Amino acid sequence: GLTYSQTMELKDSMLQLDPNAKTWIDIEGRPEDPVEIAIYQPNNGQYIHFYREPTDIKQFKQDSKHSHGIDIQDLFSVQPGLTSAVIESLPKNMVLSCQGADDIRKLLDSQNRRDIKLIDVSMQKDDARKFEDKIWDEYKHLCRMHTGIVTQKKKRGGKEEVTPHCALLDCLMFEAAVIGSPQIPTPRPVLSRDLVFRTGPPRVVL
Ligand SMILES: [Mg+2]
Ligand SMILES: [Zn+2]
Repeated sequence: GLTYSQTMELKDSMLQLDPNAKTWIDIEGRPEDPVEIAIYQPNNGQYIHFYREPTDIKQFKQDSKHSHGIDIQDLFSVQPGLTSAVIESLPKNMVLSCQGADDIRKLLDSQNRRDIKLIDVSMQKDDARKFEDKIWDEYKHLCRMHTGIVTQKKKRGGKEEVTPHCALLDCLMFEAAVIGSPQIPTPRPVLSRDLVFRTGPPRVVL
């Protein structure tokens, strides 16, 4: 998990959240084994966004080809323990919005955060992703972790390539769907990249 210094930095960083403001949450991976988590406050634009290495490789491989397109190699360097550290530091009695609440509920309960309430916006998937193209063109630079080709089943059978699901860009596009417009206040990351990622391989001297 986190060093004492990292834990202080994280807690200080999270004091930026308005504990009573509209806050989206989306995860990729099962609640027992999440890989990408995003918490996003649209009125001020702040978001918490980080990753986690999977423990179930078989399920991950499925989610990669059919949902999020993350290459497991790119998760080896991410900082462990952020999922529990972040969730434990969320303000008491916070109220979070999501598209499908069942998985989020389980994750929060697994962390003993029953005080945190959920609003399931429960849009149809077509409605929820109306502005998917627009959000990705504007904000794809905020997450470059979805490198694999993703395919899903077409409505009447067969398969097609789709845009990968990203926990962060999903929150952004869900907000856009709700307000009927892709114009949101500029999103800004709350966490430093040096907290989300471990140092990584030394630079090749060129
Ligand atoms: Mg998602
Ligand atoms: Zn992402």
